[PDB]
Amino acid sequence: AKVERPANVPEDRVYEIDMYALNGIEDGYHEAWKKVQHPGIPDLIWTPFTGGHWIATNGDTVKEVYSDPTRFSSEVIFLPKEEKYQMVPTKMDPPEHTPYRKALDKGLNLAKIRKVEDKVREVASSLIDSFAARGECDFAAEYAELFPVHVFMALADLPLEDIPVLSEYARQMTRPEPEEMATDLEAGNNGFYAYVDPIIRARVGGDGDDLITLMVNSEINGERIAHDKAQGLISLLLLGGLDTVVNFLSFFMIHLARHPELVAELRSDPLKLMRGAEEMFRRFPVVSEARMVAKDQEYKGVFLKRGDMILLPTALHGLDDAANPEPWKLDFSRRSISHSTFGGGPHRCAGMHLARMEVIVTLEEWLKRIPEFSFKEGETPIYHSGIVAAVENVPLVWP
Ligand code: HEM
Repeated sequence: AKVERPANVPEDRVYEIDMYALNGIEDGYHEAWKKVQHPGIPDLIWTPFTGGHWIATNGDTVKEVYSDPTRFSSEVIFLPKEEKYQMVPTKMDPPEHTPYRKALDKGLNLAKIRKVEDKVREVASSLIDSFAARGECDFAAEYAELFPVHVFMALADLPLEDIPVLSEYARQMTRPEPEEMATDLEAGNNGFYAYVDPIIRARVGGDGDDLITLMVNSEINGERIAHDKAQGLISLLLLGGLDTVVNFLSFFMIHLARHPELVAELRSDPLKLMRGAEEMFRRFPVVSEARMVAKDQEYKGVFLKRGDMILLPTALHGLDDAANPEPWKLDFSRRSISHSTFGGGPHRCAGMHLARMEVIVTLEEWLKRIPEFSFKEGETPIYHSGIVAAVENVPLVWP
């Protein structure tokens, strides 16, 4: 399914790139995006796949497209253009976006995340305890996939024995399953809604500092937030911290499994581990959402029309050597860490302080128990591209 070239796309900007099926994806997600970003590639290219859209191809363009809601709107953020779930406020621009973002920040700000450290550490040390003694696990299935849900429960103050039902709804909400995932999506979305509904009402007026009470008792323009807007926000809190983290955790663990020497460095320098979370985010970005050109305008040599879509592969910032010299090296002494792994502008990831915390703590709790490890011989991870980079089959071994 290719669309005809529109009149505002010159011939020399056309590249045949399927964001869901990248040339070479089986050698890795980052490798495959980077093979797109050949030397001399124009800042903005265009593809007939996935509805036809432009793609920002370097750090400079990704940053700029991410950070000007006047020129590039969150009205449509997914490709292909199709959208029934608002997921507010991820599709609002300022000023609409702003009070919803303020509710989100009440649960996710840096000072708040500090106090949640011990619970996150308790999750990580628990998960790892399950298999430390074995000398083997599939990191993807036995840690990565389990960790974010477990963190949500602690953060939303939810009974741990509801993990099976929430995991099911998350599976349906994040990776739905022709051409009716409509039904699959709705099972996830509606089920989660029914699940949280009474906790929302019992937590109004409440004094807990969990995410649900925090969201439900928030104000939007002088009034307390609509019941359902609060449902939307809480659901967003669940999703946002799921798919990004599941996959991001596996990507760096794969890397560390294949770099025992880098493992020794971290293991020996606690503070260097702790201070190099940024470097990890630069090196393993996972998201490529989109912005909608908000109004006709000239940009990067071309004429964009209101309604055009620009894909923002965050991998093309972190791995851009115009931004970070020697971008393939995971360098914990890297002085200047330029990336858009969390996006930019007003929608810049609300979970970034949590994310940094989860990744550091995972890594500390990992090396306390498993100082040395490698990837199981004769195995290879399986990758997918799309909105969020996917990896599985991360069997790891240790003495
Ligand atoms: C590896 C970790 C993560 C990465 C790489 C990541 C990436 C991103 C990016 C790129 C965006 C911007 C989407 C856009 O508008 O284009 C975003 C938004 C968001 N993320 Fe994260 N994220 C991560 C972890 C988390 C976590 C742990 C949470 C916790 C709930 C979270 C919650 C959110 C929320 C609520 C938004 C919407 C913010 C807004 O639209 O104002 N994320 N994330």
